[PDB]
Amino acid sequence: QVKDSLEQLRCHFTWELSIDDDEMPDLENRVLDQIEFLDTKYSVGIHNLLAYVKHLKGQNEEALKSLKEAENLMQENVRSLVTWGNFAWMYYHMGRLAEAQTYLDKVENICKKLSNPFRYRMECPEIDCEEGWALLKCGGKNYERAKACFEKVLEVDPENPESSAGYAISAYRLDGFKLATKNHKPFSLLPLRQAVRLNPDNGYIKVLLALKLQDEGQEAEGEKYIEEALANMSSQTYVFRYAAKFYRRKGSVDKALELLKKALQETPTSVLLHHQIGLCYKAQMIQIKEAPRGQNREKLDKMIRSAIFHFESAVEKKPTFEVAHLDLARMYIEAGNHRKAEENFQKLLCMKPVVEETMQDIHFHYGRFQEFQKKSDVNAIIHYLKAIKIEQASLTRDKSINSLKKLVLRKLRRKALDLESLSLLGFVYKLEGNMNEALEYYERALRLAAD
Amino acid sequence: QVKDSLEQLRCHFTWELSIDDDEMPDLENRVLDQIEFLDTKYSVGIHNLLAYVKHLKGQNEEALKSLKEAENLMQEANVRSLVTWGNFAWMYYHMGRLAEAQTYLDKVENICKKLSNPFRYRMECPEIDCEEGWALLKCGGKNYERAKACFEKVLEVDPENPESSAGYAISAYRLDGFKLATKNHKPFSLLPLRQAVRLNPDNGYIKVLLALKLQDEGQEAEGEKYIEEALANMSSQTYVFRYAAKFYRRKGSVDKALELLKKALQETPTSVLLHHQIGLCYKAQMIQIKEREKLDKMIRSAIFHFESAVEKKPTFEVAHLDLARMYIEAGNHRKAEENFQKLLCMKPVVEETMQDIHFHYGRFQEFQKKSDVNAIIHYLKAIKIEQASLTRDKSINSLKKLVLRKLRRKALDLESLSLLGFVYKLEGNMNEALEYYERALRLAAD
RNA sequence: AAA
RNA sequence: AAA
Repeated sequence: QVKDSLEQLRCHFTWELSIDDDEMPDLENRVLDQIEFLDTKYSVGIHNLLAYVKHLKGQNEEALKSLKEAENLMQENVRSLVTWGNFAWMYYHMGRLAEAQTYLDKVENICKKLSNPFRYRMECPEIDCEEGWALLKCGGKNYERAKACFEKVLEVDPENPESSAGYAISAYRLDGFKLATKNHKPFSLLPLRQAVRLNPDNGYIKVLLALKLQDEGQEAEGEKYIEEALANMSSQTYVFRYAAKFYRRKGSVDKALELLKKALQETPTSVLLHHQIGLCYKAQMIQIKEAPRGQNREKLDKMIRSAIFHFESAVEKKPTFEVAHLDLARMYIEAGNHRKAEENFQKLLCMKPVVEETMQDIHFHYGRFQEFQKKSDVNAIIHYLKAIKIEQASLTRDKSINSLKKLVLRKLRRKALDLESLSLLGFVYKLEGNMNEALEYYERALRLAAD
Repeated sequence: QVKDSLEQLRCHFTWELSIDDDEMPDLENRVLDQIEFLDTKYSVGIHNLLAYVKHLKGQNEEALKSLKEAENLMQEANVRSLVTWGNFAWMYYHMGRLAEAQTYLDKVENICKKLSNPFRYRMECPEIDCEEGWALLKCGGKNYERAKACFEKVLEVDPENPESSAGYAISAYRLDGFKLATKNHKPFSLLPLRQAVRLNPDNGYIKVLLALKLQDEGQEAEGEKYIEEALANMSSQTYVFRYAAKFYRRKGSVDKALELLKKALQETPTSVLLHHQIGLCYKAQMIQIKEREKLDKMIRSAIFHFESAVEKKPTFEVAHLDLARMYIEAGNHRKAEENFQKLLCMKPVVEETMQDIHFHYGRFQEFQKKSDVNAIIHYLKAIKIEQASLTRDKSINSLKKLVLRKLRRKALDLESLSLLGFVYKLEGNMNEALEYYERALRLAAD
């Protein structure tokens, strides 16, 4: 009966935060990193999230210490209702019901005073934002909801700085999910400009705008914001993360490594940094290949070794880091370690990424591996088709269609009356939009089928 | 040397008239019918054609009689004489009387030179262009495109010429009849028919054609006005009865149409067009009864008249088809098969007709012979003639029905899957067409 | 956080 | 000249 009341409270226990079991350690580390290095006006939500994590670990006593710390720092506000809601849920799981009802009454009293329509569900913009920040911290499966929280606020107060920031970040990350789909549009460009305007001293938002400007070819304008963000000390380690990405994609790879190595001293468990660092060594590996033996060779194997070390570290800390697992498997091919590349690809082939489009790249690169390392056109076709089976138009999907086409044409030159090759070729022409030639080949193949 | 000059004369011997052997008896009759009952200003052409027909029969002496009869009524000077003189030249050449052939050659040369004609023997004038058009228009449908060209050639210099306006309108009307069942068929012969009536106000033959064409285009009321005008006047009676009867039959007044056909048959009993029209009347009354002694009686009468038409003109394709379809009504599946196989060996001048042959034979195989396989064979053969039409759309539907029936008994039949995909392709559903092709190609994995 |  |  008390449970029916607790379920109405707005807090981490009722926000249906999707948290995979394999992501708990990395989540905890990312929460702790944020407590130390992220500069924000309010730090109530982050400590409340830490408490919820502790609870999920079975350390309920430790959660109360993070809730009580969240309340002490609050002294230095309606957002307290989030803390009181977690208090109520905690005491409930611990059998201390009497104390739980006290915090239910605290929430009810405030709800009573603010003429709130609900007995326990406080309807205000601050708590909408707290829900948004929690979702935006617990993995990509929650970003659509997170954007909705912030968007809900901007429908009544379009210049609310906090929601404008959460909305911009969510939109930017969702754009990142679709960065390789055809006709993808920068929905997050204007929201980011608006967020920077309403948070002029926020560097975290400035670097995201820079990267989005770089995405749209306006690289020069983006670097202006990079320099502005690096100026203020606000959340500098996070500015180092995204500043490195900008400089790497700009071509100044050496500048990025320096920033990442600095950032790694502060957040040594950041899988994002480990991945970025690996991408840097991968970038330097392509630079030398342009011009290997001697000290030139010792450099590649050293960098390949480092890229593997950091990619291997990222997936160790976060086993759900799919694209890092993919970069790892691809790097083992650069090292000639087909044994380990096969091992990781088999891991990737059993995954179901949140961004399902990523599965195209998994099948595509494994297809190339089959085509070039294993010289097995049969298995290359299987995985080029599986990549194509995810209809969402993209760059990798076009590459899968072309690789399928070229490789199928090779079969027909050795055997022009191969039924399977004719039908696959007709299938290719269907994907290319030329329906007349597709019907032609399907019909030609269906004649050979009549035997 | 003499032959080279004869090949330059404009007459039936150099007009490349396509006359199938089996069409000679009917042509000879239709020519005699025309001489007797068609009222035209100049009857020189039809007698010259009659002469040419007799020459082809091996009766050269009888041909000269028709050329000399053609020269008389003309006098009752005309440039059309060159057609007769040209035929005379050709006749005497075949009969070894070369010296006489040269006499007529000189007569043609003498006229060509006096009229400042560019050629020595080929007279360029609209009168002979019309004569060529009339000859082509009388020797079957394979010549109609050339016929229209002759009259069109004259209308390019004299758009108000009444004679060429009539020939062009009749050729266009018949040519529109060839494409009457094709999709998006346009009535290109309507306005030429109105103009032909304007320039030939006392010509009922053209009036009834304008009526029938109005009936085709939903203007049946306006058409019946011209039908009554043609019947009032008694010019070309028996011919006005033919097309008036068709007009009333397609309206629903069958008894009125039978009255006119039985009158016209007394005058031109050998006309295959009448016997066919009579059969269509009995077929119409048959359908009326359906919606016993009379039914079996008329079926016997319709078969008798269709049988009479094909007997007199073996190349009368659609009459042969109405015959085969009528034997089915009579429960004589043996004669139907016999006549359908005759049709299956034909090659109609109007190739589109072969869709109806295969389509109706497909139905015969589906419903009477209880063989869907042959029905599919012939529905496909009707479809293979890509010209869009009513029958082709019905062949696609009939094929679709059968393939769907087969799939109910066996959903994993490769052939049925591939055919249904072929069907959806003809219907314009490329997406559903590719779907069933891919489904079939999977079963073809082994 | 690859692309 | 069926349609």
